[PDB]
Formats: sequence, C-alpha cells, structure tokens
Amino acid sequence: QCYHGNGQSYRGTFSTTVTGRTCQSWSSMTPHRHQRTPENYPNDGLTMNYCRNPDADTGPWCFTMDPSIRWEYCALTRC
Ligand SMILES: O=C(CCC1CCNCC1)NS(=O)(=O)c1ccccc1OC(F)(F)F
Ligand SMILES: [Cl-]
Repeated sequence: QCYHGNGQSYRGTFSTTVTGRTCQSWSSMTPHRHQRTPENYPNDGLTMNYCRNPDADTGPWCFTMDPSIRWEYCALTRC
C-alpha cells in the first residue's frame, strides 16, 4: 500500500527501510534500546516490526536491525 498524509494512520505490514535494511520489532530492545514500545504507546499500532509513524514524522519509519543505523524511513510511497 501507499500511506496517506504523513503516514500516522498507516497500518500495513511493510517492514523495510529506504536503504534495504530490516525494521527492528517495536517491542524489542536490540540492537537499539528505545522507548517507543507498544506497552508505552498502545494506540499507535506498534505491531511486530511494521513501519509506523507514532511521532508525527513525515513518513512511516522504524528502528533498523543494522546496529549502526538507529532508524530510517521505510521504502513506502505517499498516496
Ligand atoms: O530514539 C528514538 C527515535 C527518535 C526519532 C524517530 C523518528 N522521528 C524522529 C525521532 N525514540 S526513543 O528511543 O523512544 C526516544 C528517545 C529519547 C526521547 C524520546 C524518545 O521517544 C519516545 F518519546 F517515544 F520516548
Ligand atoms: Cl495511511
């Protein structure tokens, strides 16, 4: 799918960044320790490692499984 507006409402299952890296799961603290967990943020759809925009960025993003790259925008297009 594409995402609407800034992607805050996106709930698809895409999990890949603009550089081809894989999204880290929101519930996981490895490789990146963070606070953006579904426990902490229950209505933002932070399911598995799916691309999401819980913080009003400008597109869906995720923490990445590359330990040297904390987060990236996902390879999704605006609708
Ligand atoms: O490190 C990040 C990612 C921050 C980026 C994500 C893309 N939008 C710009 C900020 N988030 S974090 O570790 O949870 C985090 C770390 C410090 C402050 C806030 C914060 O997010 C939250 F508010 F949820 F606690
Ligand atoms: Cl959307």
